[PDB]
Amino acid sequence: FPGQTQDPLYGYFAAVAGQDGQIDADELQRCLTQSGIAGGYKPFNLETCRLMVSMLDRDMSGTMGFNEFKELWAVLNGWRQHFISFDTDRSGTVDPQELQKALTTMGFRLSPQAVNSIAKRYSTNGKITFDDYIACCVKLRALTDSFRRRDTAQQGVVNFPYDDFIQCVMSV
Amino acid sequence: FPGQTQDPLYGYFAAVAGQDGQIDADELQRCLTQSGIAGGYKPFNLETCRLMVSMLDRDMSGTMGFNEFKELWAVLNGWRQHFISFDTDRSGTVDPQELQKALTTMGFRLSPQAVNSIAKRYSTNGKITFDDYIACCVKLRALTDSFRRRDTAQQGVVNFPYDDFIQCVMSV
Ligand SMILES: [Mg+2]
Ligand SMILES: [Mg+2]
Ligand SMILES: [Mg+2]
Ligand SMILES: [Mg+2]
Ligand SMILES: [Mg+2]
Ligand SMILES: [Mg+2]
Ligand SMILES: [Mg+2]
Repeated sequence: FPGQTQDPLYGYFAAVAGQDGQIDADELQRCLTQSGIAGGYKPFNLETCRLMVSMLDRDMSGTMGFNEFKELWAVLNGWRQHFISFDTDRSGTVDPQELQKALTTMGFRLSPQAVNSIAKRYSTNGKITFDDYIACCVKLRALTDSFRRRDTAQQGVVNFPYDDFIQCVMSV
Repeated sequence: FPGQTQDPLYGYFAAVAGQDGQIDADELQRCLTQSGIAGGYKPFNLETCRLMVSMLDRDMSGTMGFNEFKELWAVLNGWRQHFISFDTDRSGTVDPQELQKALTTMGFRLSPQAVNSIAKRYSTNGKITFDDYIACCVKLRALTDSFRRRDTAQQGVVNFPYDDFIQCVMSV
């Protein structure tokens, strides 16, 4: 009984959720905007929301419930902290070098080539929005889990048949 | 030089290109819309255009020049025609079984399982839109190029170190 309280995140979710207690990507975009997790920056774009839904969609419903929303909140905060470290000018954007450190402090060791190829895919006039940073974190997590589960020899090299490579990457 | 003419695509490009002769995804979105490549279908959204830029970004600039735009136009025409052979009444969508026959007619060599996962990734109410079909085609061709390049022995298997895998899959 004692030590219970109203979850402060519940309100944002109930404002957008259907009577079934579920939200889809569009509904997720709205309540994330409301939640202030993107701060003063722009809303997450709809591809970023699709990625976030897919990340937590364990019943393959195309939707999430409130418990998953709270899980998502925890994940997004972890990643946001690394971002606001190196968002030294409060831009809501990081440059490629800043990005490299954020991902580094998260424990990704990526080469300058891997970072540059991430930056160029999501740059907007040479800088990466918080929105695109989050999309990138979601994809990195999924593709890294895909790589790791196939590393039989445990030397950081995976033997990828073509068909498996395609399904694996196209599924994200 | 006889047979020289003004290239009819140059105008669409020159209207949005910077003085450097380059376009980013936003600009490409605009000039593909003007160009009429969609026919009666809806315009491509930004994310599909980012994929397009990435498919032809041989110098990792995050932009495209006019010659690459010219290539892109040819490629899209070919894909649009296959799409239309399965969307006779121009609804703007195609279903999963038709997507499979499209990809095989296209030259993509994919297991029924792989095609299934691709159809599920791009379904919305059991239907694949035109924008999502093109996004799929772009992504398949880019990832298949990256794979082919690492498989000059043509064994259909590539040994991918983690950093190269990431560089490669995050760029598209
Ligand atoms: Mg679900
Ligand atoms: Mg900054
Ligand atoms: Mg002419
Ligand atoms: Mg721009
Ligand atoms: Mg035209
Ligand atoms: Mg380029
Ligand atoms: Mg039909």
